[PDB]
Amino acid sequence: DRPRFSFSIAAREGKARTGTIEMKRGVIRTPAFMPVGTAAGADIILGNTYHLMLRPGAERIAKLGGLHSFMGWDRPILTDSGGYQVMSLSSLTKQSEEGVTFKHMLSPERSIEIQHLLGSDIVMAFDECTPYPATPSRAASSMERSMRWAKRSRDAFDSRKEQAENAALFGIQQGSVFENLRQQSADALAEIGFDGYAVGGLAVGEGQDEMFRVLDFSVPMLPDDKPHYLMGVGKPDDIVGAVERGIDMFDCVLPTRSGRNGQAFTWDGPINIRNARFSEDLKPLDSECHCAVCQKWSRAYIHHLIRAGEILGAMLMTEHNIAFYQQLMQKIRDSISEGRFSQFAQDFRARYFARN
Amino acid sequence: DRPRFSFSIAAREGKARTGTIEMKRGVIRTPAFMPVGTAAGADIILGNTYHLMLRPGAERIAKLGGLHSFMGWDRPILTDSGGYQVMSLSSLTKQSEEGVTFKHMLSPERSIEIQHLLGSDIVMAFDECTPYPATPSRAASSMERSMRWAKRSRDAFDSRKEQAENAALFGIQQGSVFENLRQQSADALAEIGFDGYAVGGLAVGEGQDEMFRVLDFSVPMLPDDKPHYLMGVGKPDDIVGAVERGIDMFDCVLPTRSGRNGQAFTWDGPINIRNARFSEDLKPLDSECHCAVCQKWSRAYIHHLIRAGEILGAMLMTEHNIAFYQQLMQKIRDSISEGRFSQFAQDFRARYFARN
Ligand SMILES: CNc1nc2c(CCNCC3CCCCC3)c3nc(N)[nH]c(=O)c3cc2[nH]1
Ligand SMILES: CNc1nc2c(CCNCC3CCCCC3)c3nc(N)[nH]c(=O)c3cc2[nH]1
Ligand SMILES: [Cl-]
Ligand SMILES: [Cl-]
Ligand SMILES: [Zn+2]
Ligand SMILES: [Zn+2]
Repeated sequence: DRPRFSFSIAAREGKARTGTIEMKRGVIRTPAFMPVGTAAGADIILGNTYHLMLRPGAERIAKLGGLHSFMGWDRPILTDSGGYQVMSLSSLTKQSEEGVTFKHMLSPERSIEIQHLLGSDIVMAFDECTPYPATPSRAASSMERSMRWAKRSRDAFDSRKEQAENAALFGIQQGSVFENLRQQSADALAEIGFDGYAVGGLAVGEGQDEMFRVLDFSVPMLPDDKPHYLMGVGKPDDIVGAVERGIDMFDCVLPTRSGRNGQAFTWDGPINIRNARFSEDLKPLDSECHCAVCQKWSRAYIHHLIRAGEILGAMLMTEHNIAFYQQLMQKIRDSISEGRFSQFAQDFRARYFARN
Repeated sequence: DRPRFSFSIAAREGKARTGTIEMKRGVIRTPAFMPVGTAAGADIILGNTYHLMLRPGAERIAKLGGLHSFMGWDRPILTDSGGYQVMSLSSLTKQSEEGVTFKHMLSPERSIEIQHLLGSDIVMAFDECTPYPATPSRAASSMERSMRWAKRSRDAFDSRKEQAENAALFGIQQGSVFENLRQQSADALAEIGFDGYAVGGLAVGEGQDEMFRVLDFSVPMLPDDKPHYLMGVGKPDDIVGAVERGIDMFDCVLPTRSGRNGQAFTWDGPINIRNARFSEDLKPLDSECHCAVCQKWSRAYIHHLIRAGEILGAMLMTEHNIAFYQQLMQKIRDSISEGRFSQFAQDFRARYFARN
């Protein structure tokens, strides 16, 4: 019988690690890419707390048996805490020390309760994703509030027996791009104690060079023996560089969003399949990809379907993109385990950026 | 080695028949539902001559290896002759005895050549689908032109060795709702000689009662020993009643169109899955359906996906609808073979129209 939560590192190369998270509903191989569940293999998928709390509502999801039953997925599910999406998507918001009001209220306690009603396995603390750019004062005030909310999240989670005994709780580091604030945030989170630690507040417009610079000093501040989750990242090259900096877990809408917008990921970089240059291209989307789409259909046919407005085209693109992301993660895990990840990262970038 | 074309009737009940068409690329069980190939099991799929001749063009499809290679489908493909869709979809049309000009030209010879370049297995004669309603004079003139075009189609097909030796050609009966014109058309087509015979000019706004009345006298005019194809039909109850009147083959965009618009077919009638009454319905789309969607997901989840704008929702609906149509055809074939089709049709209508 698997434990509630146990992270084991099987191999390391530089700052990169590969290993497993064991939870009651399954094993998660790391570094992991965690796709959105409504996309269409992955070891864990993401639910959408913000959407679900509005439609059909968390109480209704619980009445229907929880998100595992609802979605037909019996393996682990991660949910975000909802505030990032409230601040990005809601029409109007009112923030206070209690939480955020929007047009519904979200507080640390209500976020944890919603995630309990959804039945997710990995629960995120309720935080504030500081906008970018931020002044040091504003980043500090925001981070300090997030740390108070992290403690409230911890307490709310621990009060719900079924959740405390069967799920896991991750804290989210904030502090914008400021090393001293990232350190204070890491210290506060470690004092509270979490099952895993996310790097929040990145992929918010700062660009890859700055994101990597912040990761360079921020990831080592987190406990080494627990998973490190970079929220909202990212493109394939973002993922590779983040793994080189000690990240174990990723989520991003990009493979699914790109698939619905004509973009396919390949080892030679992204391609826009709608472009006329693919109308007679008999090669698969990627000539090394092992996915079911690339085993059967050509770029020319997928181009044709997309240009015709056929939903099948976008679904084939999405299936390929999700599978490409999983193959990327598998190659990352294998190369770290074999001590050739540095070489893999160099080879990957040389080919991905050549765009051949 | 299968023949170019051989239709065998295994069992009959009233006017209904069940049997098989053998062709080089496979066996087609009849009565057959023939879905569009770009939809997502069927024994034959439809290509889209009208679309393909415009994008990417028939010559380009041939350069890519033909429609079987292009679509990844090695079994039989039927193509229509393109004029029905030209008259329904084209912005402007100019008709003459030579053919139709539109904004490209289509004639019997060019239609057959396009279908040859696409590589389809069942080729339709190039006809004129008479608008409804039509006066007797207009229906007669139109039918007479279609019969001259049927002879030109026959000759063009016979001139192309690869096509004549490996594909089959169906003639299309016209004559609107007029028994004498339907008879003249059947006589003309039988004198030319075709591998199968379609009933054209129906499902054009006349409604089911009138369509069935025309089928009552029109199907017996066709050769009994060859397949009978009702073009563009239809809803499940249309199909059942048409089989009761001697039809062997059907095509319709309805299962695919309905799937992209929130409508699912069930043995209790169609349902609009977007309706709020399905938001908490844990039953599958249909509680007897054996499709992969109904084995795994609830109405509530599919409702959720569709309402969220997720492409996955429409694809699950389409997969279910296509599978439902195939299960309908299987039940039809089994019931005719077992001598219980009359009872099946009665039971089907009682439950389908009760809408429970
Ligand atoms: C895209 N950039 C980005 N995303 C961040 C996210 C959200 C991660 N993705 C969530 C999924 C989105 C699709 C639906 C399901 C949930 C962040 N979330 C939190 N709580 N805090 C961040 O600082 C935080 C920071 C993030 N940066
Ligand atoms: C919907 N009603 C209807 N359709 C008819 C059709 C078209 C059948 N469906 C073709 C497919 C449509 C989707 C794309 C692939 C081809 C008819 N075609 C011809 N040639 N003649 C008819 O009298 C004729 C009559 C028809 N009546
Ligand atoms: Cl969320
Ligand atoms: Cl057509
Ligand atoms: Zn692929
Ligand atoms: Zn089904």
